[PDB]
Amino acid sequence: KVFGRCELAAAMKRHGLDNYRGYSLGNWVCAAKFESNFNTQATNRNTDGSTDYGILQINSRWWCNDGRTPGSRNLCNIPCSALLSSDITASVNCAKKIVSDGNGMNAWVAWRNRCKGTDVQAWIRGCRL
Ligand SMILES: [Cl-]
Ligand SMILES: [Cl-]
Ligand SMILES: [Cl-]
Ligand SMILES: [Cl-]
Ligand code: NI
Ligand code: NI
Repeated sequence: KVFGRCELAAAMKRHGLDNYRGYSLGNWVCAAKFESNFNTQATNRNTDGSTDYGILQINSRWWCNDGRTPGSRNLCNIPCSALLSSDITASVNCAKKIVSDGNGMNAWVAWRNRCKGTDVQAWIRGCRL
């Protein structure tokens, strides 16, 4: 599913991401824009041989199982394909663990490089939330 901007903002808010670990909703929408372009089916191979999955490009090296990432963990206890679903529940649950791991949203390099410190509230402008 390709979410609209406000559509994703509403789903993330319903699933408890607004202000999760102190990160406002716009931070999460911004991350998803630059990770996946709001496309739940997005997959991208990483240079280390792991793959990123879904709306927030969650990495098979630590977080989900894809069966082809040696020496990798599955800390969200989920097949990586479950992070591609139209329903974002598994991605959100997993993202909550990631953002709690010590470095906050810096876990998403694209968030650090493209969202961090910017006017992230712009990402929820006009949304009826
Ligand atoms: Cl947009
Ligand atoms: Cl915001
Ligand atoms: Cl694996
Ligand atoms: Cl959803
Ligand atoms: Ni990535
Ligand atoms: Ni894995």
